[PDB]
Amino acid sequence: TKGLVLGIYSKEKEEDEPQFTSAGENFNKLVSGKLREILNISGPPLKAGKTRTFYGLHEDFPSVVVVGLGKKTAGIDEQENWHEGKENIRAAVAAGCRQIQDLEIPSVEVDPCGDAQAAAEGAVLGLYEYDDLKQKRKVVVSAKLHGSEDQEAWQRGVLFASGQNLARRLMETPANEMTPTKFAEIVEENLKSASIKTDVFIRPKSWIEEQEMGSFLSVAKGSEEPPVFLEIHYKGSPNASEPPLVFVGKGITFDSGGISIKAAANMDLMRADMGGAATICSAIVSAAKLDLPINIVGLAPLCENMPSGKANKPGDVVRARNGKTIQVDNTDAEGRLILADALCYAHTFNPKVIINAATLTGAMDIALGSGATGVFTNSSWLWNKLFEASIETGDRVWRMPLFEHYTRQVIDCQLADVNNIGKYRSAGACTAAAFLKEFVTHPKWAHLDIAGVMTNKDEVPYLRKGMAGRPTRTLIEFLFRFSQ
Amino acid sequence: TKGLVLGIYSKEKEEDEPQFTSAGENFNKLVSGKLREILNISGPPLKAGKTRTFYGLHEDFPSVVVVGLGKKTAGIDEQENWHEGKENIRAAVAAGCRQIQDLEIPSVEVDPCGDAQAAAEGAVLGLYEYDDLKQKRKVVVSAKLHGSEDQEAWQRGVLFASGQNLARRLMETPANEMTPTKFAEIVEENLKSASIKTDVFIRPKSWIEEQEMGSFLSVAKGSEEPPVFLEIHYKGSPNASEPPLVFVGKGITFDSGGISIKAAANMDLMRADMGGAATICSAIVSAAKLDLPINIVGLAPLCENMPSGKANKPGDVVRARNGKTIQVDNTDAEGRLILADALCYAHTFNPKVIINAATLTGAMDIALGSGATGVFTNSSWLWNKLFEASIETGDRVWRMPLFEHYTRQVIDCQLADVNNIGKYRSAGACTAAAFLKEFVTHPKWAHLDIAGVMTNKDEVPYLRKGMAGRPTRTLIEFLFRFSQ
Ligand SMILES: CC(C)C[C@H](N)C(=O)O
Ligand SMILES: CC(C)C[C@H](N)C(=O)O
Ligand SMILES: [Zn+2]
Ligand SMILES: [Zn+2]
Ligand SMILES: [Zn+2]
Ligand SMILES: [Zn+2]
Ligand SMILES: [Zn+2]
Ligand SMILES: [Zn+2]
Repeated sequence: TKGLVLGIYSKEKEEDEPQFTSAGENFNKLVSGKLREILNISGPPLKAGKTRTFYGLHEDFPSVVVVGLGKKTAGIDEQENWHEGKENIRAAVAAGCRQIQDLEIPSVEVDPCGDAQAAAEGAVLGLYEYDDLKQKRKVVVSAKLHGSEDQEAWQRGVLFASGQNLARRLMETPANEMTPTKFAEIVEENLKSASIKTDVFIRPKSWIEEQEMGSFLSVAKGSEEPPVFLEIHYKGSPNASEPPLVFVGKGITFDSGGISIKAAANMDLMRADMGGAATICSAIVSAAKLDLPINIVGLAPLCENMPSGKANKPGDVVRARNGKTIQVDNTDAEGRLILADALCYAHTFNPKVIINAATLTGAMDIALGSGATGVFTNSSWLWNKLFEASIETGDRVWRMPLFEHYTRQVIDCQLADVNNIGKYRSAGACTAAAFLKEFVTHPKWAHLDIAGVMTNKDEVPYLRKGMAGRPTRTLIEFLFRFSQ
Repeated sequence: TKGLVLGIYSKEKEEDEPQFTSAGENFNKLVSGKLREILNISGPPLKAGKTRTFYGLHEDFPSVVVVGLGKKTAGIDEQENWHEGKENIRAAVAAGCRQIQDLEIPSVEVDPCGDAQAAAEGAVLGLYEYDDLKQKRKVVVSAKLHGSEDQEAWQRGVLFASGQNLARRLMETPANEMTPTKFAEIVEENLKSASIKTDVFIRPKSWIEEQEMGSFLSVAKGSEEPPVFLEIHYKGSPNASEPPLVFVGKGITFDSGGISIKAAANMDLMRADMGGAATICSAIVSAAKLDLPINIVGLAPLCENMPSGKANKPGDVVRARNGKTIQVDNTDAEGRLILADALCYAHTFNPKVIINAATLTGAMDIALGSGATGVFTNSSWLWNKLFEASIETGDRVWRMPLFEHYTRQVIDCQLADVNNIGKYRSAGACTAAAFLKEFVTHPKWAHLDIAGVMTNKDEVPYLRKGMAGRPTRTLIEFLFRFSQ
């Protein structure tokens, strides 16, 4: 019928037994001490992230899963740059919820564990799974807050997690289904359901050609799938003339590499080469659901990178919207090409800040893996705001260098103004970022390379195996704090 | 006979002509305005790093090379994390000196350019070249300060640069000449010439075996070249009982990869796989020449990594000095093996701080290239001291993450306590650093991965093509500031 997830902390030295949360101690009382008695009989105490299931304790809750929360007073961890307490909660709740799902129970009530937003994030992120195309599926579990106190915190958590889950769905979906047009239509419907203060323009190829986006066009032409330039507006500020914050996302729905073709091994993961677009767009949908009082513009060039009789050829020279020429030495370095045009266009909105996200380089994954998103920025103020936000969400960011040293390696070019791959193979993520800087004149610009946090195997406990949707929540948190 | 290098700044808006330095304006006066007149006739003004040669202006200086210094008031660059003025000076002076050398002039007098230490660094770093083994060599140039004002600043610069040049020589020298024993003997003689307050112990294999350094021994055994553990003491503090700062360096004189053999292409560069040892040792020699009032200990395990009938075999399990077991899954991840033992030993000196340097991973080069040295540390205080020092020297450092997320990938091990390569190929430099942390219990430890700054092609203007010796000067500066 209905399941229940309860938390218990690790025992502190001067305590006689590990302490339950408020909901845990109360439940124990409701069942006349039966919960504590059975936990004692079952064996060793529960450590952070571990779970244990007890049956028949109450007629309304035939299955009760107790989860280990770790140390009660865990706050900000200086070594890890995150709030440890929140991370323990998200992981423990996800584990509890999955045990309830394995038991095939359709609904679960969750202990707020001293921080309802984090508990909600663990349940919602933890239970997610993309199974639309399978006949064999797990039971759909409805998770709700146990109790009626602090409902707003719980709901804030569901909102944040739902935002990241949308990014995951968009990324996980096979490319033949998640085409440039389909992605745009899904985002449009999600933003419009979130708020009536929105405008969406799924700009077609003719518009792209009118905007002189020759760099973006050179990439798209190799494929038979039509390209689109997604532009979204969220008018949340009281003053309509208030300059917007602009977000830009790389939307390659599928990257085969083009003529500079990729190796077969694990190339299926390239259906998520639109993760940049998925994360910034989901962040705008959430900000819109939250009705944040700020104006926001989202831009996402979308297309496929395929080999054919009309594809980009190594050595070809293309002209960006701003007139700069680019020598396309490697057709698989296509993200920086489409972003050159999107970033130029971003300046037309005379924005307050410009933030782009992209699953850009294999070098970023080699650099930091899934530990943190790499952030390249010309503004320490901006770096600090993103960093602070990440400490709260736990979806970490780490700063990478924007030095002229790297710019030199991309402007040293045989045929044009700038080369799309550096002279050397060293510092791939840094030279890619340097390339993007040639298309930015704004004082507050940040580039997020999310190639390393594209997927999850088991690094983040509360995310099942698959596309991660990172760092959506950090983006939402940043916008939230910015609006205040 | 004698050459002269003079600097000129870029013209500021309200100036009528670009301004010479004090020495430049004075020289012009000595030759009755002849220098300004010829510079005007020659054409365009000189920009940062550019040079122009003028002949017969003075009987004592038949060749005068004027160098562009860029903007006079260039101070700390917030984008680049360095003092721009100093960088302009080092590069301009190096260029001037090389033009004098191409002219085959044996001696040059150098303009202090408003910062004699930086001018000296440019001349000394700029003229260096390892040519001991060649019949064809360039003329040996003696560079001296032009004038007698601020001689201490000039000499400080020669000292710092000479320290980095020694590291370059040690790294550049072919491995058949730069063996573990030879390296130790060269370092010993350099430290002893620098100060009488020193003790050096070139510990032999029997000592290594007594110290139970099974991890370090497993690497060395594959080669016929005897291993040595270099231990150096600099007793500069007034109080002999004052706890020392300990430096540790990876000293692989040649890395073939062992049974997990490297590819042939550019493997010759592996003669510099002892760069970690070269930099920390040269830094201690310089600190000793400077008679810094601090106690310092330097530790450097040295050996070759070769394939043979007795070499490390993939899957073998070895025991570190501290008793932890290590599964050697890849024999080419040998630096972390030798460092495990050296870091354990470092704790026996009950140090104030522990700093190790190593040309450790190819992943670090992929991460940041030669832009900056990667620093992994459990102390933000320590990170800040190294960072501040680097701003002054221009030999930059950039912080990398020490997260438990990476530790998990090395302790997940089939046969032993820790695995010498991670479960995944992502974040190579971070997992290597995590591996090292398992052998450190100190509160102030910093790991410097210098694999990306091992060589110079043309990135650093004042260093000719070859082994760079980075980041020696940043290490010296750190020690200098620490002693004050
Ligand atoms: C590893 C990937 C993120 C590579 C990236 N798709 C590049 O455009 O090919
Ligand atoms: C690129 C190199 C620094 C690799 C390093 N010598 C490892 O032990 O093989
Ligand atoms: Zn997809
Ligand atoms: Zn690509
Ligand atoms: Zn791509
Ligand atoms: Zn050498
Ligand atoms: Zn190796
Ligand atoms: Zn090595």
